[PDB]
This record gives sequence, C-alpha cells and structure tokens, in this order.
Amino acid sequence: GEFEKLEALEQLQSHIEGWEGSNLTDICTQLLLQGTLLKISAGNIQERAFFLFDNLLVYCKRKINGSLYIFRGRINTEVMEVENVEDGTADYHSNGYTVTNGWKIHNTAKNKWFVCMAKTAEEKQKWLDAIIREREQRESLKLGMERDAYV
Repeated sequence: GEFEKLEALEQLQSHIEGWEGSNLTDICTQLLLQGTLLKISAGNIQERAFFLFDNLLVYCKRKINGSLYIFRGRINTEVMEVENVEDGTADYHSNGYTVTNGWKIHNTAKNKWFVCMAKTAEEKQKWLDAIIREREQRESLKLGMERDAYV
C-alpha cells in the first residue's frame, strides 16, 4: 500500500548523495518516471538522471556504498512549465546545437529555462506523457480539495 511506497522512496533517496531540501517521504508518494536525458542549461551541456515524482522533479549526475547519483537540482512541479521544441531547432537555448527529441523546462521560481533531450522520439513522448500525467493528478487532487472547502 501507501506505506511500502514510502519505504521505497526512502530507499531511493538513499542512493542520491548530496540531497538538498525536504525529504521525498515528506512530499511525494510515487515515481512516475526516471531516465537519462541530456540537459543544456546556461551554456553547459550535461547528461543527467531525471526523476519525476508527484510534486517534484529531481535531476542528478550519475556517480557497501549505496550511492548511484549525485544531487544536482530539484523543481517543485507547481512552479514548472514545459514547452515543446521541434526537431531541427538550434538557438542559444541549446548552445547552438541542433535539438532532436527535445523540450524546454521553465523553473518559474528561479526564472530559469533549460533544454532536455532524449535519445529517441518514443522516450521524449514518454517524458511528455509523464509530465502531463503528474500535472493532471496534482490538479485533480487540488481542485477536489478546494471543491470540498468551497462547497
């Protein structure tokens, strides 16, 4: 049930070194998707492990020692926007490199944009679908609660 998932979250976080901020078991309940993506941010091109939880996106550098990942950043999905990027696009957001299977993420709390690229079109679609699902679940929960408070 819910409790075994929380234990799983604590275990997952134990594989991430240098964690910043609140713990996964305090704000999340599930993992929608994990995978490797190319991240282009502020002139830097870096491969990262991305984790999309309910309410939270985490990205890490890939690394008895249980550490597999090095914490690099997190975004509250409530303040995250996503914008499609069409294949063949090349501008300063991608350092002038041609983007394929890519998209942009806006961290609105830090007013910061960065580009993500997957290796395949199917993997890109999997990410876009998971981002949509995360947002839909979160909005459904929130609207339900507000409906309860309002009526």
